Amino acid sequence: GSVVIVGRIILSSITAYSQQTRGLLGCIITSLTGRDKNQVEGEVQVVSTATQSFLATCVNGVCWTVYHGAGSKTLAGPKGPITQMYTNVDQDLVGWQAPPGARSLTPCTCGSSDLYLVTRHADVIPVRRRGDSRGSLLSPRPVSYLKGSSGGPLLCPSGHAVGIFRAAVCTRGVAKAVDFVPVESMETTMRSPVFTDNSSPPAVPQSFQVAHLHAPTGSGKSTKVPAAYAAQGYKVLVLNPSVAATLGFGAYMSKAHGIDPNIRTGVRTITTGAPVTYSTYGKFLADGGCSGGAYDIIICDECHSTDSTTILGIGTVLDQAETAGARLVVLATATPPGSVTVPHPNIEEVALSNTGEIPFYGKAIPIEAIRGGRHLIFCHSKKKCDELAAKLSGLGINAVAYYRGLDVSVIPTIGDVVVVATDALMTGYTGDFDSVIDCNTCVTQTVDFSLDPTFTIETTTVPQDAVSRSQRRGRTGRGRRGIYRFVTPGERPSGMFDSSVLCECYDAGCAWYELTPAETSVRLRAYLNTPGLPVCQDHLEFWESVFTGLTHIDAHFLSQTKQAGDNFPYLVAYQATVCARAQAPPPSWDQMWKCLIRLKPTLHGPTPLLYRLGAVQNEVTLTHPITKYIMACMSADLEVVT
Amino acid sequence: GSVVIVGRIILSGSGSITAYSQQTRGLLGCIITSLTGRDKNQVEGEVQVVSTATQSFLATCVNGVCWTVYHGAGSKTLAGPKGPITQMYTNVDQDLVGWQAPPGARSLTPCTCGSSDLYLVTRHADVIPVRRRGDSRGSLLSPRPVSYLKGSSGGPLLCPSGHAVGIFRAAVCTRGVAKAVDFVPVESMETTMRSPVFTDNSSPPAVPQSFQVAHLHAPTGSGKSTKVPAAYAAQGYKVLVLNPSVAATLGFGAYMSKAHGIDPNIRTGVRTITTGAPVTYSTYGKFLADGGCSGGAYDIIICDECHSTDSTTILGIGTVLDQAETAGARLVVLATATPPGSVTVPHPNIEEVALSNTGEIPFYGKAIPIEAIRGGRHLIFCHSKKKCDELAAKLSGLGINAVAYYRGLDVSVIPTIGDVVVVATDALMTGYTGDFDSVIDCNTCVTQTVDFSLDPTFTIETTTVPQDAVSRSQRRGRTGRGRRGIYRFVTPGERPSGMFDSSVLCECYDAGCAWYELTPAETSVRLRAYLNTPGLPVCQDHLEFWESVFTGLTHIDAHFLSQTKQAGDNFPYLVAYQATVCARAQAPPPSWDQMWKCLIRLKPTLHGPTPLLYRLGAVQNEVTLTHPITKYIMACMSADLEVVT
Ligand SMILES: CC[C@@H]([NH2+][C@@H](C)CC(=O)NCC[NH3+])c1ccc(Cl)c(Oc2ccccc2)c1F
Ligand SMILES: CC[C@@H]([NH2+][C@@H](C)CC(=O)NCC[NH3+])c1ccc(Cl)c(Oc2ccccc2)c1F
Repeated sequence: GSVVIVGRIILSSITAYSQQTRGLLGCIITSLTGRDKNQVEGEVQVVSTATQSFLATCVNGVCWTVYHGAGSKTLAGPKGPITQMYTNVDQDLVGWQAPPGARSLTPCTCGSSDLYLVTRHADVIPVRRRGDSRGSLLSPRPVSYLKGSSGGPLLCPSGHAVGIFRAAVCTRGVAKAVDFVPVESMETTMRSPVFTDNSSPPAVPQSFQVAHLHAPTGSGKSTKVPAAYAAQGYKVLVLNPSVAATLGFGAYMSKAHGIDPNIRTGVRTITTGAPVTYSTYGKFLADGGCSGGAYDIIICDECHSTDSTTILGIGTVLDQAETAGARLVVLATATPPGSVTVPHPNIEEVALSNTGEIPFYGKAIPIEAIRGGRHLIFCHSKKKCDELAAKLSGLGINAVAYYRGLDVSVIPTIGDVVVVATDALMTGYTGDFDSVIDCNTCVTQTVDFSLDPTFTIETTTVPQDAVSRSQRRGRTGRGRRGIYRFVTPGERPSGMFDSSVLCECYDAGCAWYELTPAETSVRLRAYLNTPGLPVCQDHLEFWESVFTGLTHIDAHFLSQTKQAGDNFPYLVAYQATVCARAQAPPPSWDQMWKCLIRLKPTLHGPTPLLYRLGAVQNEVTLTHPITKYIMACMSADLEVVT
Repeated sequence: GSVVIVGRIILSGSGSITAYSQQTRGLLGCIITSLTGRDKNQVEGEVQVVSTATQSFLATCVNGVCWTVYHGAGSKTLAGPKGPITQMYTNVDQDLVGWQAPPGARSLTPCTCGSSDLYLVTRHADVIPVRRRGDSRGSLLSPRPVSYLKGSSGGPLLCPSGHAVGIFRAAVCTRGVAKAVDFVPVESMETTMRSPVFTDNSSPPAVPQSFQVAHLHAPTGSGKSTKVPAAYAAQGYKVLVLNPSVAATLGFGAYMSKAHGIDPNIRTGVRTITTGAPVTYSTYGKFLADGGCSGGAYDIIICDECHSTDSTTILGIGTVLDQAETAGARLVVLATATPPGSVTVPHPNIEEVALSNTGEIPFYGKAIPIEAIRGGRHLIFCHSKKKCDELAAKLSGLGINAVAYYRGLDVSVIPTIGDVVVVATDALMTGYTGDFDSVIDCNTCVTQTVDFSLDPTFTIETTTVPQDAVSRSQRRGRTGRGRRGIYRFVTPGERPSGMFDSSVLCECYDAGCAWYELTPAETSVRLRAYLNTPGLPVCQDHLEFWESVFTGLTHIDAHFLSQTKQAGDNFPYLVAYQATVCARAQAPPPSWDQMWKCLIRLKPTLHGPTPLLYRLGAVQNEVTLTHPITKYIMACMSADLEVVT
């Protein structure tokens, strides 16, 4: 679907009123055709996707809005879908060429500090500017008041535009200030390349640089280019999110480039003396980051990956590499932020229909599509993998489930098979398939600052984004002609990640890498300070403050949550430690709390609840000092998108 | 709009009960089908996935009827092969509606085992074990977060043989965790099917020999509050007529003394009169203030506008129903033009016209042209006091006599008489009795809703929402009275009538404590009688919860409470009680919103965090949760709470 104009905010000796020009049906049809002929009028449009409504503001002949609302979508237009003229993920800013009829606001120059924000309800909220991109509300408002107003203008008294509203800054759910994208970031954006060539690995600079490398897998970004640098005499570390991929580089590089490299993973180390080393991010973090003077070049492969181990790992590289004598960090990926999936010449993509014997996410798979050959079906959950593999086995189709916690030997590697997998596949197993059948959904964790009493870390199912679709689809088509079958053409915006992943970084710092909360922050700051990598909200101080108060964890409980391999081992074992020491029960008896089972006979009363990591079945008390500490941390300024 | 079938859940016909879903329609297909009401797709399966524009849920075919919940479907039609299918059954009381199953659908059939091992089928085609605990209740073997069950109301509960025991309607939650399920029992369905599809309530009942409650569903103008009390009194009975509105109460009395001969007793705050006549007109408020039913005083009590869901009406009606028999009454009449499940139908005297984007006056994303309102007398419903002042101002700039009216302002600012454009909230309807040349309707209203947010306790939120069939009918009713009338509207959307939020129950306890010297237990008796009475508006049974909350709110500061009562805002007791806890701790209120104005004079002595009891608005100050009352209300949140799914 295209983004679709559904109304406009008409400005005036500053007043505002709204007009709605389209209902739900109009909006849906136009989104799908991308053809919109209605008259366009005004500086501020009210726009909508199928999932969301927000604002867009025309400036210098460009219709600007927020990346978090529009992603990389086309805008419905009179001559059809209008491709974005500008996509600046780093600034949460996108732009379309304004169609005829749209009027622009002119940049505010005088440089006033009394500002006015125009909401989707056509209120005019006075704001006092502070920095380049922040303004304090004269009258604090509940945050819900600003939702749907992303993209709306911040105006000076003359009525010229300072920027566009992008996010509220909250204290316990009350918007005290607002974050905006200034008009100078728009101008900068208007002068950036039509297409920057990033497909060429850079030459080694005289002094430290950070370079991007955008190219497909099979391009040789992780094999050909390290070899080339090695031939020139450089030492080079290659970092990858997958244990299986990393191990795979050793036999491949020996055979293909006559280099038997150093290989480093949690489960296996090989030191050959070679000038090229492949390592996982996790093992790099375990080894303590950059070895003094060891490498000239660090290639951060699959740098689009937004698991916490990758984020902290790259952040560590960016904080440590220059000081460690390296000359060149390369952030390499085939799918950078803002990317969209395009047709692949070697992959035929066919939508599932309802015809077929095997039900699948509301559609159907014909048995003939999978009866023989080697096929991969991506499901969002363990449980769905188990049920579908059972169904297929019951029909006598050779089928196996793969997900985190299973050994990869469940395979086979050769012969007919239907592999029914989660995304754990993309790191546990390197092979390709004759076809991929994709549910087009995934599980992700999201933080909710729920104040009940503190925060909640929630597991949710969401539509895949352009990175998930392209990486799932890419398990077919490499050196064979492939087929990609799908439930829905949907595709969320690529390149953004949740604050709960930042929380996981501090968790893993504490649990695995002996990092103090403050050292994790330094490394993440270096990542946050780096354009062209995936984007998140700036919640470093908030999470640092939470983990800073979590002292004297019980070593034993921690070792058990680590061994068990589930998410947030530090927060889980830290809750367990509070419970055990207060002689009180855990929030429930789900397997998350199993390190406490031996104490079940003696644990009683309400749970000293710190935070919510699942269902809370027991009664809760709020009297524990740590709970009070974590509640005070909730008063921190928090960016939240509107 | 029609309900639309967008998928189905297929159940295994052998072995252990399993299921899978099939999606049959996209979003675009769903909206088009809901607009036309014409659904070509053949149906299959017994469990359908259904959707309106605002939500998705399930319906289960049992015995040739496709059943679902009223909280999901309201009174809507079902998109069908030959056009919209009207509901055969609309059982608001049971949260059960039914449409005749169209060709294609199979039906499940009721169980015969009587087994207590049940299986709930969800919209994601999970099959969840449940242990039957009573007629309409089952316990989950594995408690689940409540969000897991949302969108699954209308789903079947199955016995092990795959037959139907009932349909799922609500989760019973404990602090956000579903532990049990509430369902409509299959025997309720069977009874319904063996009973009349149409029942007569169009005429006032004969006075029975012994106590009865009867419904009177009759249009306005049929003289529910004039003709029918008069007719009964003409037979020699004593009649009490209760109405929410002072203005209507006084208007009816005056009308009777002029047109029906009799000078009746009048009972209101502003005007009370004892003539000794056998007809008495009173507000529900004055009735409660007098202490309810005065023994042996009336033979018949007409509870008029009994569709109203303000808390005074509910508490008043509950009182009459708890007390009338004992006080010696023969008949209670529950009278309304718009009973629950009713729908707005066309009216001959009133021409209805969509508002467009053409016109000089912006209005709720559309426009009013000055042509439409420059001559004559018109009424424009706005949702908020704020927008009434900004439209009246924007209208009076263009040489238009525009008077805004809302709660707080006084009637008699409304020209009688002259050319005029009253711009008003729904306060207009309890305040003023006059009609207009036209009505322009924003089709939205402001309501209160409770969220069991546990942050730390509950939140009462003020939200703007689309109007219901009652609000539409009543706003439109201010024109076309015995003459030509025009009704202009921003939107044709009309949400389901006759339901009310748990926040109103809260408000009943608040009002009992604030105004009528009722203990929470006493209020519970009156509300129970209301909840036990079919055909009246419906709500969730949160009575033990709310009674438990107010039971701990003891020793309120009387001065604060007298100030919040006189100020006239909602929840005077909960506001004054938070204010009380604040002052006694010398702590500030949660914010300096007008809500907390009774504390402004103390501003210079109040310091530290607010001992927060609950959320009634934005909380700007730091908070502490150590107050014993906060701890008490937190304990109360452990109550078993029905929440719909
Ligand atoms: C404009 C601010 C920016 N966040 C900064 C912390 C920079 C950053 O993301 N650094 C990471 C390294 N490249 C930002 C940019 C884009 C978006 Cl979409 C932002 O908002 C969200 C919102 C929700 C989830 C993720 C990002 C954003 F804050
Ligand atoms: C089936 C339960 C029923 N509630 C009972 C307390 C009966 C009742 O409402 N009595 C009031 C006087 N007649 C019930 C019926 C219909 C609906 Cl829609 C129910 O659920 C809601 C949900 C949200 C808001 C209002 C009603 C409901 F519980």
